[PDB]
Amino acid sequence: PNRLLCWSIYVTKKPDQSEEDHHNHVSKVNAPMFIPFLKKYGIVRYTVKHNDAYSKPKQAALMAGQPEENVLAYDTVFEMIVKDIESIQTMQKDEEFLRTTIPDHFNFADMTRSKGSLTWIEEFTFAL
Amino acid sequence: RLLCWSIYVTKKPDQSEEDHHNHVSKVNAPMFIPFLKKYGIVRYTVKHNDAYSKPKQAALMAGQPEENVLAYDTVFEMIVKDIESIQTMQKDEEFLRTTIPDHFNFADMTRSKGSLTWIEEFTF
Repeated sequence: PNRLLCWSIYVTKKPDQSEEDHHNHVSKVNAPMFIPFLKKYGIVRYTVKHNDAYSKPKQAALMAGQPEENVLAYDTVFEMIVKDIESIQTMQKDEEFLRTTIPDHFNFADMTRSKGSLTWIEEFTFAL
Repeated sequence: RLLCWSIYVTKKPDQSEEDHHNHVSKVNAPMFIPFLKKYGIVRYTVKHNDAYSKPKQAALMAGQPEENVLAYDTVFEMIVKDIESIQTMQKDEEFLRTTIPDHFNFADMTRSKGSLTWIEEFTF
């Protein structure tokens, strides 16, 4: 099958880190650090999803009174679209990738409360 | 900033994996997509965590507990410019009649979750 894949990391922020510092680090340090590696290994698209002070009032409106347990709690989601998992695997072997990005997790992520996901996707883009 | 409205779906308990994903892709999607265009959704994505993807997932997450893997069977994601697009579609009488109730055919709502985020995106 010719199915695009999505490799997603669901990130809980580091304990006692403020929302603002978490998202500033993700947007201004971590995501920029990944871009060169993502390009090099053929990633199709890279998306960072933020659940923060800007989105939370919009979320509250759409949730319209529902209980908080019904809301996915992760602070950031990283999503990499790829055509094959070889791209992810090879980038995960890159020693420069590993030595550069691993020390950074301690600056923004509670990795014990974070999760990974590899799915296949169907996408519909409505722009003409 | 673009927004992403996401619903993390656990399949019905007595629904098989194959029937869940077939319903989402082959029954729900043809009904839903007309409304998504009508109300100006930028992009609709269904993420599938099924027998096709799970071995690739297991390769990526080898050497870690299975609990480190997101467990939802499907994730529904719509990129929008604003939440008013979503709210207006939710009042569409046909959408309310034909398509909103369809989730009883594929989702365990007691084990499903929602999320509104803002997104930053790079396309290579």
